[PDB]
Amino acid sequence: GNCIISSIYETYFGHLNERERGDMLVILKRLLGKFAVKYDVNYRFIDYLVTLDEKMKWLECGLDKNDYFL
Repeated sequence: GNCIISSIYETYFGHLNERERGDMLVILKRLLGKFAVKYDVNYRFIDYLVTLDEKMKWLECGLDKNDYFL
């Protein structure tokens, strides 16, 4: 389920603002509940793809602390 969410997040949600991304996550979780595929309420793509060393390397390079830019 998290891999499905991660694929959709990577290839679909890269060009949406915060409110539309929230609505899209709401609709996608509604679809997952309708078709009964297990996913986490508290899943984070950062914890599954971004490492601490990579996060520090990007933070020192000038990246902001927002989840959006992360």
